[PDB]
Amino acid sequence: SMSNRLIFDADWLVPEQVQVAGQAIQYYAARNIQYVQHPVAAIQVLNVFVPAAYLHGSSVNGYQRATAPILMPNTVGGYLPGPADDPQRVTWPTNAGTIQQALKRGYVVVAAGIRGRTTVDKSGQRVGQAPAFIVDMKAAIRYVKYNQGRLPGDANRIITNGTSAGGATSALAGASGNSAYFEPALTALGAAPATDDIFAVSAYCPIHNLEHADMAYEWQFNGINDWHRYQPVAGTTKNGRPKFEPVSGQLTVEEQALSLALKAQFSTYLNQLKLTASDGTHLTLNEAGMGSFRDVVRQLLISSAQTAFDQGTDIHKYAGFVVTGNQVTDLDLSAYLKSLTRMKAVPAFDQLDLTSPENNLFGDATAKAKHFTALAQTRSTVTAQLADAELIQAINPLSYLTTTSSQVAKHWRIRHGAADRDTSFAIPIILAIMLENHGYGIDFALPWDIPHSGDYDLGDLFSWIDGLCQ
Ligand SMILES: O=C(O)c1cc(O)c(O)c(O)c1
Repeated sequence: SMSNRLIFDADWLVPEQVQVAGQAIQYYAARNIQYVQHPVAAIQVLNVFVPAAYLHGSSVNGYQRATAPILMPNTVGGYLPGPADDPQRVTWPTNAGTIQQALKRGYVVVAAGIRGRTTVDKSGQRVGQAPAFIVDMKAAIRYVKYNQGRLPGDANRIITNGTSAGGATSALAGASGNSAYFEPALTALGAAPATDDIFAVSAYCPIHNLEHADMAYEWQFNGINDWHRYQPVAGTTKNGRPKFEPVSGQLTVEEQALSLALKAQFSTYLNQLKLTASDGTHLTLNEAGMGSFRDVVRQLLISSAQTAFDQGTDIHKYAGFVVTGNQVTDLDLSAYLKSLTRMKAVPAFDQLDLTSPENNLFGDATAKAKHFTALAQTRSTVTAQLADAELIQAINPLSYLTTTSSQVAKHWRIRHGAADRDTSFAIPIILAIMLENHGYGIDFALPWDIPHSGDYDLGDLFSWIDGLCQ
């Protein structure tokens, strides 16, 4: 209710500690803060964790109470609900380890709970489908910025972080600062009266640009007709993590035919983005999907391999690399992708029977799931409607670089593992190039043999943050 003034009180902070690399890290915690006045789901609370020094007038890693970066990680995966995280949390999902390391680094951490596609209200109604995830992230950001000074840390140094769907969340927050599209939703929640633009973005394998991901997936994997992914088994770990196991399949003749069309359409989509290299050349693909853009993907994988090679890693785990002397001189991309293996079938994102996480994400209070591409709606195997075009646009980070309607974070660090096949490499690469093209700071790479995952390079992430903030 409006009795919730959304005013943070440092008096709420209580002392705790956690071991990191065999040493005690002292911090203060305040949990379960209702960050909007009119929440519709119990998950909509946030936790605040502060390096202990900041409650005693001292410094950590060059930062003080007033100047410390504010890291805002999320636990969103598969566009499911992401509970408020905690350095003490052991239940799945969690990035507790990252919070612990962040505190050691001197960052204030504000970990918000975020609704997801399965979130229902007290009456069992669905209230977490798009764009709930990003509304909640923005509401938490507004809570933080509204409470500048009261909350330890610099509210002008908010850095979001997340993996996969959570990476898309982080990227979207960075791209869509103060967009008018979300104002109605935020007003309805009674979010704090403040801005929601942020300082920097960290994103691991952001699963985004969903309405073009099917074309990108087939551009990449056409010609590879076996797929290998996971399905759930009964039971969880003691900490609630769902159990999985490998299951393979083979594309049908019909899927193979559909793949070829999706692949062909990608060339036009890609070309019409008008992406450029550093020297300014238009990056493109021809009718058969070859060209300068394809060469960029290849080069990024060669760079990834060289970095691993120099560390003594055997890059011939995967096929296609040409090593001359101690230099990775070339790559047969098709061969690499074949050894890497296709994970998803066709279409990979907009499934014709509405069964994908993305389909459910684009459902609403009436329909459990929707299509979000013309192709899938046309080819639908079940009764279905297309999601609202503006909504699709609104939750795509790219939209804010290509049609200005927001304030964009100046600093971006994006990673997508060289072994990650949840989405085509073209997807994060398009984001990175578009960022660079529009003058934003972008640190991008495809780390060698890293699977679908995040937070695996914390030393480097934190050095990047410190480079921006100290
Ligand atoms: O958050 C994830 O792990 C995730 C989310 C997705 O929407 C998705 O299509 C995927 O392959 C992985």
